[PDB]
Amino acid sequence: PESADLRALAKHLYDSYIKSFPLTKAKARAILTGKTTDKSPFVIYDMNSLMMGEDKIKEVAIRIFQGCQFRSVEAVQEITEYAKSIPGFVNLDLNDQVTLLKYGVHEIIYTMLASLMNKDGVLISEGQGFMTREFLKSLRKPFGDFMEPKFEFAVKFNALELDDSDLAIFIAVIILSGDRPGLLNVKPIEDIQDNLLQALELQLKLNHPESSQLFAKLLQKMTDLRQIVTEHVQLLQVIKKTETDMSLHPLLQEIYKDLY
Ligand SMILES: CC(C)(Oc1ccc(CCOc2ccc(/N=N/c3ccccc3)cc2)cc1)C(=O)O
Repeated sequence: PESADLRALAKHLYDSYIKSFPLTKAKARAILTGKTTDKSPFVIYDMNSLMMGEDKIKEVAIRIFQGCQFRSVEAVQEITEYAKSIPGFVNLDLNDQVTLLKYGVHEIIYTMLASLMNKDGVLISEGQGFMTREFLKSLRKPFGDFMEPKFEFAVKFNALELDDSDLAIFIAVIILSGDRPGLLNVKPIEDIQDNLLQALELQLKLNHPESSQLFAKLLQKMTDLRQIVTEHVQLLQVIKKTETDMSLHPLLQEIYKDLY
């Protein structure tokens, strides 16, 4: 409950975040800005560069989508491992652990996705490639509409200039949301989130002392996340109806089953 308890929690989460997520914001920024700690990506900006890129790194929009499913499944695996490290999470009723993961994992995906983006495109294939926003926008409907709202969010989110240590606490706050539909015991979840929110506030005060009220502004961003999810779900429903040769991977299918 004291500051030292809050710092210890911040430290624990950052340590777990680094252990759980092999591609950090620090690495993403090093790739994107040309630092010598990391290597230059191959840039895919049209159909030709895409074909050459697969060699360097079934309509194309569908192949890209199926690749997205696999990255997303990996993301869920990483996020689940991380969630289990949040103090108190694995002590919750198992139904609630499942519910929290079900509603939270994509909110986390879009949050961390911002780390891989700038206004012009997104890192892919563990940072080995970079696919432009213009190219993704050019994919046939409805595949061309998947990424744009995520890019719009990312530009706004990236303006906050958070680092990995900040993000570690923020994503924990997202997971421990007491307002998820169908939760059985809201209070112990809120008890954990209250601790995480305090730890995040202190972390932001110490790590960005010249960023006044960064905490409140960060919380402002969480509104956009649920809207991204809502819009995304509508696009998935279209795909389900128009592309019968495809289904979501079973883990993703479970996540979206009876969501909202
Ligand atoms: C059906 C599916 C897969 O639809 C999606 C379509 C597009 C997107 C956005 C781009 O896909 C990404 C997949 C993984 C990403 N990042 N990886 C991590 C890993 C660990 C932690 C955080 C992020 C980024 C983008 C997403 C989904 C779906 O809804 O699952």
